Amino acid sequence: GVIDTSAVESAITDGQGDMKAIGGYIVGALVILAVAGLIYSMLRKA
Amino acid sequence: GVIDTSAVESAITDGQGDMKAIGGYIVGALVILAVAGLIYSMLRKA
Amino acid sequence: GVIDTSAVESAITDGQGDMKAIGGYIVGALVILAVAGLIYSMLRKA
Amino acid sequence: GVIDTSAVESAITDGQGDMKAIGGYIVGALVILAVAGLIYSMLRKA
Amino acid sequence: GVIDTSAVESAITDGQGDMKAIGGYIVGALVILAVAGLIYSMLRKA
Amino acid sequence: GVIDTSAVESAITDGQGDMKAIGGYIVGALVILAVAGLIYSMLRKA
Amino acid sequence: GVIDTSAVESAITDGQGDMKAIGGYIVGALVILAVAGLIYSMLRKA
Amino acid sequence: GVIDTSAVESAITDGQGDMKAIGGYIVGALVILAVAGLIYSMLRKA
Amino acid sequence: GVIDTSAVESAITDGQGDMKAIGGYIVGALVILAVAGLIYSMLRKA
Amino acid sequence: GVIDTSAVESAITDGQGDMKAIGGYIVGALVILAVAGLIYSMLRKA
Amino acid sequence: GVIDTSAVESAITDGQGDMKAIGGYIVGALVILAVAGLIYSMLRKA
Amino acid sequence: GVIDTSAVESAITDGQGDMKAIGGYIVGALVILAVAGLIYSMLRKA
Amino acid sequence: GVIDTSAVESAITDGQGDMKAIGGYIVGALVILAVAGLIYSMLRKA
Amino acid sequence: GVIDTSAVESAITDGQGDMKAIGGYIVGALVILAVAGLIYSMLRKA
Amino acid sequence: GVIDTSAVESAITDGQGDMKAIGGYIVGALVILAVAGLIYSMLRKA
Amino acid sequence: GVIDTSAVESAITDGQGDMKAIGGYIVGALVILAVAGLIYSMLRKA
Amino acid sequence: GVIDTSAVESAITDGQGDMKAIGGYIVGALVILAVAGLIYSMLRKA
Amino acid sequence: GVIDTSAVESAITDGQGDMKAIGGYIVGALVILAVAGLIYSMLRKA
Amino acid sequence: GVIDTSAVESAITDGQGDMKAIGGYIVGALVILAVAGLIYSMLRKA
Amino acid sequence: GVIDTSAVESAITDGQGDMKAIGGYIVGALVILAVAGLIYSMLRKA
Amino acid sequence: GVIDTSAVESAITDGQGDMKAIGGYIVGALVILAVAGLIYSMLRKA
Amino acid sequence: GVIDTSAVESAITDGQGDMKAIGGYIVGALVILAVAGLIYSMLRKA
Amino acid sequence: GVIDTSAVESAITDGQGDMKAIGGYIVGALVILAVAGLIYSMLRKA
Amino acid sequence: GVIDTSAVESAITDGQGDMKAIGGYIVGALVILAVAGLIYSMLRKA
Amino acid sequence: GVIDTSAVESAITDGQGDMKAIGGYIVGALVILAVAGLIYSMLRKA
Amino acid sequence: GVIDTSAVESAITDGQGDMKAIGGYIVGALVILAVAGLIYSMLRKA
Amino acid sequence: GVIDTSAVESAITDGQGDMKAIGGYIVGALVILAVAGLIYSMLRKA
Amino acid sequence: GVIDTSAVESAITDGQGDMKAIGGYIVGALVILAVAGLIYSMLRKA
Amino acid sequence: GVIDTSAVESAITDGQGDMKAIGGYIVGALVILAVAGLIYSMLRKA
Amino acid sequence: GVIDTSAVESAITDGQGDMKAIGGYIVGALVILAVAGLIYSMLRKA
Amino acid sequence: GVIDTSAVESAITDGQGDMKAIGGYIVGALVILAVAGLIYSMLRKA
Amino acid sequence: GVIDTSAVESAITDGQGDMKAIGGYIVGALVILAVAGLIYSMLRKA
Amino acid sequence: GVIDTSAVESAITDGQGDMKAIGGYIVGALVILAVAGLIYSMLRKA
Amino acid sequence: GVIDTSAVESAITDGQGDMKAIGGYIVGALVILAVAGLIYSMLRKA
Amino acid sequence: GVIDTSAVESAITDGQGDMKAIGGYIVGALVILAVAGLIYSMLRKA
Repeated sequence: GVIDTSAVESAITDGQGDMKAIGGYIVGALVILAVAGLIYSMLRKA
Repeated sequence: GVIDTSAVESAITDGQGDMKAIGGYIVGALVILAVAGLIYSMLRKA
Repeated sequence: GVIDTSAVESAITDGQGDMKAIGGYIVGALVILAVAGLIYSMLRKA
Repeated sequence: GVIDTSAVESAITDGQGDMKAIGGYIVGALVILAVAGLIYSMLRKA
Repeated sequence: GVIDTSAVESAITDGQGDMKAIGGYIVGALVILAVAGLIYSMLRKA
Repeated sequence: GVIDTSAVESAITDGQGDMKAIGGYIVGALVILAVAGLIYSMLRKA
Repeated sequence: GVIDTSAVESAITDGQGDMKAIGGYIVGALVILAVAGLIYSMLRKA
Repeated sequence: GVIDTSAVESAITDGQGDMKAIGGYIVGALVILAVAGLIYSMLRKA
Repeated sequence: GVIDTSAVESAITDGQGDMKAIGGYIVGALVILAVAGLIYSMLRKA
Repeated sequence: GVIDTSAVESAITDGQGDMKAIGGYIVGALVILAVAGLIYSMLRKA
Repeated sequence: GVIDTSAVESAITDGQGDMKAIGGYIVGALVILAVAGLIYSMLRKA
Repeated sequence: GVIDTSAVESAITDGQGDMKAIGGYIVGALVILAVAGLIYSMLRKA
Repeated sequence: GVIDTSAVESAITDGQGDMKAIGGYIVGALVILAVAGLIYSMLRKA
Repeated sequence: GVIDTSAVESAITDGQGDMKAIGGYIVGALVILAVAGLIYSMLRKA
Repeated sequence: GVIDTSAVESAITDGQGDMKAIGGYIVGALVILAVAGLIYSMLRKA
Repeated sequence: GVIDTSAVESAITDGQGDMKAIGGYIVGALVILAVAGLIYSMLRKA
Repeated sequence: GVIDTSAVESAITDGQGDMKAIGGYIVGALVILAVAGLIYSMLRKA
Repeated sequence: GVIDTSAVESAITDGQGDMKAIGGYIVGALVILAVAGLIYSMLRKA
Repeated sequence: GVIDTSAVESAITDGQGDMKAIGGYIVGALVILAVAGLIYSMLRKA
Repeated sequence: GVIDTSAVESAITDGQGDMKAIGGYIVGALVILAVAGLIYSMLRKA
Repeated sequence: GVIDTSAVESAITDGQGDMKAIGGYIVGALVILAVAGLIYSMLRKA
Repeated sequence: GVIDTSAVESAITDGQGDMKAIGGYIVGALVILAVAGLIYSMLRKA
Repeated sequence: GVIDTSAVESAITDGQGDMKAIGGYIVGALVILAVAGLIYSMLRKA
Repeated sequence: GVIDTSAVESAITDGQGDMKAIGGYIVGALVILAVAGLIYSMLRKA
Repeated sequence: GVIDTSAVESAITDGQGDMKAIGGYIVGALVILAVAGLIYSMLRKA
Repeated sequence: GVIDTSAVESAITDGQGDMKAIGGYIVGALVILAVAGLIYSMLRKA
Repeated sequence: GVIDTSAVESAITDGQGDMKAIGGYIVGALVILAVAGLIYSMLRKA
Repeated sequence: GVIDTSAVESAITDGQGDMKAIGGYIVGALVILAVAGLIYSMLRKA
Repeated sequence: GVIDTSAVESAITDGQGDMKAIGGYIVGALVILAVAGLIYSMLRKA
Repeated sequence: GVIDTSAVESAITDGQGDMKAIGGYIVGALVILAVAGLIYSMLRKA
Repeated sequence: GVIDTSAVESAITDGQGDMKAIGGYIVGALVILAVAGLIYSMLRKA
Repeated sequence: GVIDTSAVESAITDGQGDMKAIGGYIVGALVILAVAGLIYSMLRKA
Repeated sequence: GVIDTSAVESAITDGQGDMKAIGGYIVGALVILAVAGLIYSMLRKA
Repeated sequence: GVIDTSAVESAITDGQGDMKAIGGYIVGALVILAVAGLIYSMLRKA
Repeated sequence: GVIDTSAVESAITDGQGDMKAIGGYIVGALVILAVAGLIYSMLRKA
C-alpha cells in the first residue's frame, strides 16, 4: 500500500506562491489610489 | 477461520495522515487570502 | 443426525468485529474532513 | 454492536479551539483598522 | 419460524444517539463562526 | 430525538456582550473628537 | 402496511422551534449594532 | 393431495412486520440529519 | 391466473401522503429562515 | 398531490409586518438627528 | 403499452403556481426595505 | 399434437398491465419530490 | 408565468410621497434660519 | 425464426416523448426562479 | 428530440420589463432628493 | 405596506418651534447692542 | 413630484416686513441725533 | 431596453424654478438693508 | 412560526433616548459659544 | 456492429443553441440593472 | 459558440446619454445659485 | 461624451449685467450724499 | 422625541444681562469725556 | 484517446473580448460622472 | 481450437470513438456556461 | 442590551467647562482693548 | 488583455476646459464688484 | 497474467494538461475583471 | 466557547490616548492664532 | 491433492499496484483543480 | 503541474499604469479649482 | 508608481503671477484716492 | 488527528504588522495636511 | 508566507513629498494676498 | 498593537513654530502703520 501525496505538498506551495504575487501586485494598485487621494485632498484644501 | 483486517487499521491511518497534509497545507493558502485582505482594507481605508 | 452451525455463530461475530474496525477507523477520517472544513470557513470568513 | 464516536467529541473540540484562535487573532487586526481610523479622523478634523 | 429484528431496534437507536452528538457538537462550531462575525462587524462599523 | 441549541442561547449572548464593549468604548473616542471640536471652535471664534 | 411519519411531524417542529431561537437571539445582536450606530452618528454630527 | 402454504401467509407477514420496523426506525435517523441541517443553515445564515 | 396489485395502488398512495407531510412541514422551516433574513437585512440597513 | 404554501402567505406577511416596525422606529431616530441639527445650526448662526 | 405523465403536467404547474406566490410575496418585503431606505436618506440629507 | 400457449398471451398482458400501474403510481411520487424541491429552492433563494 | 410588480408601483409612490413631506417640512425650518438672519443683519447694521 | 422488436421502437419513443414534457415543464419553473431573482436584485439595488 | 426554450424568451422579457419599472420609479424618488437639495442649498445660501 | 412619517411632521415642527425661540431671544441681544450704540453716539456727539 | 416653496414666499415677506420696522424705527433715533446737533451748533454759534 | 429620465428634465426644472423664487425674494430683503443704509448715512452726515 | 421583534421596539427607543442626551448636552455647549460671542461683540463695540 | 451517436452530435448542438439564448437574454437584464445604477449614482451625486 | 454583447454597447450608451442630461440640467441649477450669490454680494457691498 | 457649459456663459453674463445695475444705481445715491455735503459746507462757511 | 432648548432661554438671558453691564459701564466713561469737554470749552472761552 | 479542448481556448477568448467591451464602455460612464463633478464643484466654489 | 476476439478490438474502439464525441461536444456546452458567467459577473461588477 | 452614554454626559461637561475658560479669559483681553481706547480718546480730546 | 483609458484623457480635458470657462467668467463678475467699490469709496471720500 | 495500465499514465496526463489550459485561460478573464475594477474605483474616487 | 475582546478594551484606549495628544497639541496652535490676533487688533486700534 | 493459489497472491498484487497508479495520478489532477481555485479566489478578492 | 500567473504580473501593471493617468489628469483639474480660488480671493480682497 | 505634481508647480505659479497683477493694479487705484485726498485737504485748508 | 493552525498565529501577526505600517505612514501624511492648514490660516488671518 | 508592503513605505513617502510641494507653493500665494493687503491698508490710511 | 503618533507631536510643533514667525513678522508691519500714523497726526496737528 501507499499514496504519494507529495505532488500535493509541492503543487499547493505554488498556489500560495502565486497568491503572494496577486496579493502583492494587487496592493501596488491600492497605493496609487491612496496617495493620489492625499494629494487630491491637499489641493482642494488650500 | 480468520480475516486479517490489520492491513486496514494501518492503510486507513495513512489516509488520515495525508488529509492532515492536504488539510493543513490547504489552510496555509487561506491565510494569504486572509491577510492580503486586511491590508487591502487598511490601504483603501485612509 | 445434526449440523454444527456453531462455527458460524463465531465466524460471523468476527465479521461484525472487523466492520466495527472499518466502521470506526473510517469515521476517524471524516472528522479530519469535517474540522478542516470549519476552519477553512473561519478563515475565509474574516 | 457499537460505534465509538468518541474520537469525534474530541476532534471537533479542537475544531472550535482553532476557530477561537482564528476568531480572536482575526479581530486583533480589526482594531488596528479601527483606532487608526479614529486618529485619522482626529487629525483631519482640526 | 421467527426473525429477531430486536438487535436492530437497539443498534439503530445508537445510530441516532451518535448523530445527536455529531449534530450538536457540529453546531457548537457554527456559533463560534456566528458570534465572531457579529463582533467582526461591530468593529469595522465604528 | 433532540438538538441542544442551548449552547447557542449562551454563546450568542456573549456576542452581544462584547459588542456592548466595542459599542461603548467606541463612543468614548467620539466624544474626544466632539469636545476637542467645540473648544477648537471656541478659540477660533474670539 | 403503514409508515409512521409521525415522529417527523414532531421532530421537524423542534427544528423550527430552534430556528426561532437562533432567529430571534440573532437579531438581538443586530440592534446593538444598529443603535450603537445612531449614537455614533449623533456624536460625530455636532 | 394438498400443500399447506398457510405457514407462508403467516411467516411472510412477519417479514413485512419487521420491514416496517426497519422502515420506520430508519427514518427516525433521517430526521436528525434533516433538522440538524436546518439549524446548521440558520446559524451560518445570520 | 391473476395478481392483486391493488395493495400497491393503496400502499403507494400513503407514500405520497407522507411526502406531502415531509414536503410541507419541511417548507415551514424554510420560511423561518426566509423572514428571519428579511428582518436581519432591515436592521443592518438603517 | 398538493403543497400547502399557505403557511408562507402568512409567515411572510409577518416578515413585512416587522420590517415596518424596524422601518418606522428606525426613522424615529433620524428625526432626532435631523432637528437637533437645525437647532445646532440656528445657535451657531447668530 | 403507455405511461400517463399527465399527472406531471398538472402537478408541476402547481409548482410554478406556488413559486409565483413565494416569488411575489417575497418582493413585497423588498419594497419595504427599498422605500424605508429612500426616506432614511431623505431625512439624513437635510 | 398441440400446446395452447394462449393462456400466456393473456397472463403476460396482465403482467404489463400491472407494471403500468406500478409504473405510473411510482411517478406520482417523484413529482411530489420534484415540485417540493422547486419550492424549497424558491424560498431559500429570496 | 407572471410577476405582479404592481405592489411596487404603488409602494414606491408612497416613498416619494413621504419625501415630499420630509422635503417640504425640512425647508420650513431653513426659512426660519434665513429670515432670522436678515433681521439679525438689519439690527447690527444701524 | 424472428423477434419483433418493433414494439420497442415505438414504446421507447413515448419514453422520449414524455421526457420532453418533463424536460420542458421542468424549465418553466426555473424561469420563475430566474426572473424573480433579477427583480429581487433590482429592488435591493436602488 | 427538442426543448422549447421559447417560454424563456418570453418570461425573461417580462423580467426586464419589470426592472424598467423598478428602474424608473426608483429614479423618480432620487429627483425628489435631488431638487429638495438644491433648494435646501439656495435658502441656506442667502 | 406603509411607513408612518407622521412622527416627522410633528418632530420637525418642534424643530422650527425651538428655532423661533433661539431666533427671537437671539435678537433680543442685538437690540441691547443697537441702542447702547445710539446712546454711545449721542454722548460722544455733544 | 413637487416642492411647495410657497411657505417661503410668505415667510420671507415677514422678513422684509420686520426690517422695515427696524429700518424705520432705527432712523427715528438718527434724527434725534441730527436735530440735537443743529441746535447744539446754533447755541455755540452766538 | 430603456430608462425614462424624462421625469428628471421636468422635476429638475421646478428645482430651478423655485430657486429663482428664493433667489429673487431673497434679494428683495437685501435692498431694504441697502437703502435703509444710505438714508442712515444721509442723516448722520448733516 | 413567529419572530419577536419586541426587543427591537425597546432597544431602539434607548437609541433615541441617548441621542436626546447627546442632542441636548451638545447644544448646551453652543450657547456658551453664542453668548460669549454677543459679549465679545458688545465690548469691541464701545 | 455499430452505434449511431449521430443523433447526439445534433441533439447536443441544440443544447448549446438554447444556452446562447438563455445566455444572451439573461445578460439583457443585467444591463438594465447596470445602467439604472449609473443613473441612480448620477442623480445622488449632484 | 458566441455571446451577443451588442445589446450592451447600445444599452450602456443610453446610460451615458441620460447622465449627460442629469449632468447638464444639474448644473443649470448651480448657476442660479452662483449668480444669485454675486448679486447678493453686490447689494450688501454698497 | 460632452457637457454643455454654454448655459453658464450666458447665465453668468446676466449676473454681471445686474451688478452693473446695482453698481450704477448704487452710486447714484452716493452723489446725493456728496453734493448735499458740499452745499452743507458752503452754507456753514459764510 | 423632544429637545430641551430651555437652557438656551436662560443662558441667552445672561448674555443680555452682561451686555447691559458692558452697555452701561461703557457709557459711564463717555460722560467723563463729555463733561470734561464742556469745561475744557468753558475755560478756553473766557 | 484525446480531448479537443481547443474550442475552449477560442470560446474563452471571446469571453475576455466581451469583458473588455463591458470593461471599457463601463468606464465611459464613470467619466461623465467624474467631470460633471469637477464642474459641479467649480460653480459652487465661486 | 480458437476464439476470434478480434471483432472486440475493433468494436470497443468505436466505443471510445463515440465517447470522445460525447466527451468533446459535452464540453462545448460547459464553455457557454463558463463565458456567459464571466460576462454576467463583469456587468454586475460595474 | 444597553449603551452607557454616561461617559458623554461627563466628557461634554468638561467641554463647556473649558469654553467658559476660553470664553472668559478671551474677554479679559477685549477690556484692555476697550479701556485703552477710552483713554486714547480722552487724550486726543483735550 | 487591455483597457482603453484614452476616452478619459480626452473627456477629463473637457472637464478642465469648462472650469477655465467657469473660472474666468466667474472672475469677470468679481471685477464689477471690485471697481464699483473703488468708485463707491472715491465718492464717499470727498 | 498482466494489465497494461500504461495507457492510463498517459491519458490522465492529458487530463491535467487540458486543465492547465482551462486553469490558465480562466484566470486571464479574472484579471480583466480585476483591473477594470481598480480603474473603476480610481475614477469614482476623484 | 469564548472570544477575548480584551485586546480591544486596551487597543481602543490607546486610540483615545492619541486623540488627546492630537486634540491638545492641535489647540496649542489655535492660541497662537488667537493671541496673535488680539495684538494685531491692539496695534491697528491706536 | 493441492491447489496453487500462488498465482493469485501475485496477480492480485499487480491489481493493487495499478490502483496506486490510478490512485495517485488521479489526485495529480485534483490539485490542478485545487490551486487553480485558490488563485481564482485571490484575484476576484482584490 | 503549473499555473502561469505571468499574464497577471503584466495585466495588473497596466492597471496601475492607467490609474496614474486618471490619478494625474484628475489633479490637473484640482489646480484650476485651486488657482481660480486664489485669484477669486485676491479680487474680493481689495 | 509615481504622481506628476509638476503641472502644479507651474499652474500655481501663474496663480501668484495673476495676483501680482490684481495686487498691483489694485493699488494703482488707491493712490488716486490718496493724492486726490491730499489736494482735497490743501484747498479746504487755505 | 490534529490541525496545525500555528502558521495562522504567525501569518496573521504579519498582517497586523503591516497595517501598523500603513496605519502609521498614512497618518504621516495627514499632519502635512494639518499643519499646512494652520499656517494657511495664520497668513490669511493678518 | 509574506506580503511585501515595502512598495507602500516608499510610495506613501512620495505622497507626503508632493503635499509639501502643494503645501509650500500654496502658501507662496497667501503671502502675495497678505502683503498686498498691508500696503493696501497703508495707502488708505494716510 | 500600537500607533506612533510621535511624528505628530513633532510635526505639529513646527506648525506652531512657523505661526510665531508669521505671527511676529506680521506685527512688524502693523507698527509701521501705527507710528506712521502718529506722525501723520502730529504734522496735521500744528
